[PDB]
Amino acid sequence: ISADQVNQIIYNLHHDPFEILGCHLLEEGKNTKKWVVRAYLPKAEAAWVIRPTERKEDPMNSVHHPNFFECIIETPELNHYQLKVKEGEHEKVIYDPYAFSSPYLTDEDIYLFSEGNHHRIYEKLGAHVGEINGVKGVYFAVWAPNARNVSVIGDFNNWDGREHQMRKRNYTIWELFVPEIGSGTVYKYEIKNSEGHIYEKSDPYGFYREVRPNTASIVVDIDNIYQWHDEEWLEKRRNSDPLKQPVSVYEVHLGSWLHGSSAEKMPLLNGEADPVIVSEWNPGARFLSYYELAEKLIPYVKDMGYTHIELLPIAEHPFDGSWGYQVTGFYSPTSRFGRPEDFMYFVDKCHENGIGVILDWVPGHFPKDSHGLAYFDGTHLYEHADPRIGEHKEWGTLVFNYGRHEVRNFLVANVLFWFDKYHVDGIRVDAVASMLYRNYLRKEGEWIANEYGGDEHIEAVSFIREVNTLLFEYFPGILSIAEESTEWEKVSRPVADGGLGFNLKWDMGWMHDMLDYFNIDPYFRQYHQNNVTFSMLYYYNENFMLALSHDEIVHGKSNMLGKMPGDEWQKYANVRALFTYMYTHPGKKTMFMSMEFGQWSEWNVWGDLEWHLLQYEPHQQLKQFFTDLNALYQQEPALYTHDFEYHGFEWIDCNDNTHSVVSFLRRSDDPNDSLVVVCNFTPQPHSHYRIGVPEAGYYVELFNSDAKQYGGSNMGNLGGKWADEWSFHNKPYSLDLCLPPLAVLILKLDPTKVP
Ligand SMILES: [Mg+2]
Ligand SMILES: [Mg+2]
Ligand SMILES: [Mg+2]
Ligand SMILES: [Mg+2]
Repeated sequence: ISADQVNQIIYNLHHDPFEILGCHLLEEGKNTKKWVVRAYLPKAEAAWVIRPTERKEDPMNSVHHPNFFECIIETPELNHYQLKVKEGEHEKVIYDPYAFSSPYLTDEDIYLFSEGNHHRIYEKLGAHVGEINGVKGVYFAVWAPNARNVSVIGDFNNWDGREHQMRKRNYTIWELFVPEIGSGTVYKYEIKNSEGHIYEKSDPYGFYREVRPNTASIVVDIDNIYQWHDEEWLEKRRNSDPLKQPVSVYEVHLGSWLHGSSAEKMPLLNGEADPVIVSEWNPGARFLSYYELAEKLIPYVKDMGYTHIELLPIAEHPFDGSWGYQVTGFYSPTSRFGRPEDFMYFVDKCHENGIGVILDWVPGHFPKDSHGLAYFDGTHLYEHADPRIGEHKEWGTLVFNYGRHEVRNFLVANVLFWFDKYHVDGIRVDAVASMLYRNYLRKEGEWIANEYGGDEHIEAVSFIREVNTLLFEYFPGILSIAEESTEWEKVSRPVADGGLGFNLKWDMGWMHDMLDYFNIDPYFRQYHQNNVTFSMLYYYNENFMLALSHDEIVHGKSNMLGKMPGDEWQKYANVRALFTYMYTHPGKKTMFMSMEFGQWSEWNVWGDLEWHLLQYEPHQQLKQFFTDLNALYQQEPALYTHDFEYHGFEWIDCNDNTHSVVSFLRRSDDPNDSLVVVCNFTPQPHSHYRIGVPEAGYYVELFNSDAKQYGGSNMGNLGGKWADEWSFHNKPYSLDLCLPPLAVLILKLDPTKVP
């Protein structure tokens, strides 16, 4: 580029910066092409072009001005890239602001979507504010290749589409530009199918939607509604390995954590809306907005000390009672809680408070509701036509055709969308087995094998691997979490190693072992010591997340206290011993709302949590217990640096079944950070109980779940214990401990104590 052209850009004299900024083809070779990417990045000292899908990164050079950058790259196609921009000591990674010069679908857009590889398809499908022929308006576009006709109906035309009939391009996608309408426009698509039947559909790629049970889509100027402040969070994320950090997740269903009064408006970020009543049977109650949740949930979580909030599915869904797991509006956060910019604010405020956001994401199926994806264009478009692979009959839902390019594209681009537009830090997928198996919940003779005679759903495995490959290339540093309940191998291993590419898997066998164990009267736990220890046998085959989820405190399973045997004191004590054990056992941590304060009743998705319980001491003490346990977890490296390495854990003794005692070490990089953990899973106290330790010195009683401030009896070692030179459990030194009833101790060597 010339200095004249550079200065035109710098001084805002250029007639159209898209002529020179962005990606431009320079020349075509035999087997490749030469491209330049240009950027004007005021205040940046350095930049790079990342091609994350090729695992390449190229520096940009300043050309004529220190803040004008060019990068020449040779490659056959340059469809997928990011700019890394350094401004002083800080780096950000963004999409190129000059990537798309028009709002309409190009030929290239259509080709990439036809192949399934358009990672930013949602910039062109759906509804977008833009300019065509010199006039501002909205561009609509929708994939409906077998439709006979499609029209845009909406507020702007009184729901009559005759003068807003769309144009079909390339026998596949319908489009329309509508001048002078903008964000807030309410619309649907009116489709006629090959039989001549006329019906109405929400926008598959819609960004916002009326409040259930109304289904119209709503136009959102998604890049001009919210100003983020989370660059430093995002930078630290990208540059960090979350597997080596503390990850303590507070699992939340947004609709049932806390309700407000329906006698007042729902406040929004600078605005308000009418209240959303929770149900016709509880009409005095309304949902809190994303804005109110940012003001209330976030400081709650921060004070409790969790590192992450995991949300049950927030994608648009028509029925409260599905919990979010039957989604019909994949590209929009539910309007129960307000607007897209209110959820953006929630995520930005989490990041400001150093809390990450993990979304449950639901790619496995979709319900049959007529407004949604089903039989979309008058054929089986999103779902597979064969019900043996296309329907989950026991659930009444439909299964995406994962092998179909444009369907795979809808879902792969949708995962990316949430990280792009909403800055989230991770996803979790429930019931991954529902995708992986062609015989899932199907009787003999009602499914068919794959092309090699097996039960593996090949197309779904390929889709899952593609999602995880892409997500980690575009957004290193995220969490991708699976629940898979059939012992499918290598769930949380890289794709290149034959994995599914997740980085964490819920340890469902651990959850079953623990909750079954603690439900046993303590005298009988001696017959089930194996429940305590078994999950370490297979532990190193995956990277495990220890999750006690919403699914475990519904349907007659009781909340945590109600699972435990004994009198009220003992029920509490069992809860503290389980969770102390959970937080010291190798693996990351997840627990669900209400567990932290000892709610007695099961989770009820139709009301809010029983917050009045926190007026009472035993609930306050249990909440303090979790506040202190989360603090300890973040403070002690040996509870999180080596979760997934043999070094991080070793049993000391786990043979004393008769007294349901077990003990173990956790380690980190510094040997002085090693912790001794001792568990007593009966109410029998022990005045003298010997445990082997690896070094001489004073072992501070760093944590004791029987402390009085947690509701315990206050038994323990009065600060700590000097080790004896008395060999025990195959170690040279040993502690003669007092073991409190139904309690866990954590001890730590203080190599500076005065003898
Ligand atoms: Mg009509
Ligand atoms: Mg399940
Ligand atoms: Mg058993
Ligand atoms: Mg209530």
